[PDB]
Amino acid sequence: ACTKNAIAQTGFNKDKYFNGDVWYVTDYLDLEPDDVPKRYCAALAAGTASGKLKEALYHYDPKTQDTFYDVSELQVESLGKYTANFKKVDKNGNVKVAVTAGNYYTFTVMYADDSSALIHTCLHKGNKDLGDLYAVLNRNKDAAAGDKVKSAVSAATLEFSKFISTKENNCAYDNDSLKSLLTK
Ligand code: HEM
Repeated sequence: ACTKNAIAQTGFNKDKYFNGDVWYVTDYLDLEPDDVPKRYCAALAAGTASGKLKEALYHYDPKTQDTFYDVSELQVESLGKYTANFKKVDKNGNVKVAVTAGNYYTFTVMYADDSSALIHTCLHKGNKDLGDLYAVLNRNKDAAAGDKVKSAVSAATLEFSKFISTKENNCAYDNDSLKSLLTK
């Protein structure tokens, strides 16, 4: 279950965040920790496509090789806080699992600048029981978390020492697919 009402960044700049580019997850914290593996790869693109607010997601378990992409149109709850109904797709946007009620995530941008961000998500998927997931993002897939984003982790009353890094997993990403999936 999720337990946090994440607070969006004061003065969040939506056009800068949703600029069509890619964000890589460098570090994550799930508050139900046995909900996700301890070794993982994830990234997203975020942008407006023909007037519609979109994200494209990529997940990869580097041990099992389990791989999936998703596309969503985000709905606005408030600035920096969204509800996203997702469809599982191949890398080319062909639908594998259609949008369905009950398959959605919330998405809150707690901090962002041009290069780094801190987000919260709460996934809802069928009858699964899932927890709060925080992720540190960077534009550069190899970037160590800087003091701006680490300060934001502290300001969220979290300990960055708790976060698990994705950097030692040899993660390789198809940026081209993420960007193109925004239109799908
Ligand atoms: C960047 C933020 C993230 C978002 C918005 C997000 C969103 C999602 C969505 C929508 C699904 C369902 C996909 C589908 O069934 O079509 C999913 C599944 C999953 N995510 Fe993420 N995720 C994110 C980051 C992560 C990270 C960093 C991890 C590892 C900690 C993770 C682990 C998982 C796992 C293991 C599943 C499979 C769940 C299941 O079906 O039981 N996610 N995520």
